[PDB]
Order: sequence, then structure tokens, then C-alpha cells
Amino acid sequence: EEVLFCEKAKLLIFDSGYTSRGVGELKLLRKKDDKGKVRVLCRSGMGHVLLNTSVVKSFKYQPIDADNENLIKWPIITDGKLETFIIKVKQKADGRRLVGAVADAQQAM
Repeated sequence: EEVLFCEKAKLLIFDSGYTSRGVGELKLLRKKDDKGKVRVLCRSGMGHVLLNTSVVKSFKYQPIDADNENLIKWPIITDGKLETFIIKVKQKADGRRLVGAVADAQQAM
């Protein structure tokens, strides 16, 4: 696997508002022998895996809006229902790069 992207991020998930589930290093990973196997891995000094999921060709991974470029909507399927996780990074150019790195990984696959 190659690292296409890497940053400290906070993962927020909806609770019946949005609440933090941990802070970790978020990596975008592609298999060296298979450009169609791309995943995100987010790992907190417990090394707790907060997120380990495939990038889906059919989903758009984009900021909440123009005003929050550092909060990326991460749609994911759990039990056949669509949910949106939120990936919070510190800076707004970091969100722009994550989006660009995912879109580029999706066109390559």
C-alpha cells in the first residue's frame, strides 16, 4: 500500500447532533498491485482504528460547503443504510487536498 494523503483528523458521527469519536492520523491508501483498492484508515497512542473503509466510485466526498472546506462529508454504508461521517481537519487547504486526493484516486480506479 501507498500513502496518498496523511493528516491528523477528528472523526465526527451523528448521535440521536454530531459528536467526536476520536482524533487520529487519517491516511488514504491504495494497494501497489491494484489501483481499484483504495481505502481510508484513521488510527488514534492506543492505535484504535476509528475508520477503515473503502472509497466507493459512486460517492462524492466533499466539504459540507464552501464555508467549511475543512469538514469533509464522508458517506458510508452501514447495514445498507447511507450515513455521513464528518472528517474534521485543522486547516482548510488540508480539506481541499483530501478532496482532491480522493477524486484523483477515484478517476484512477
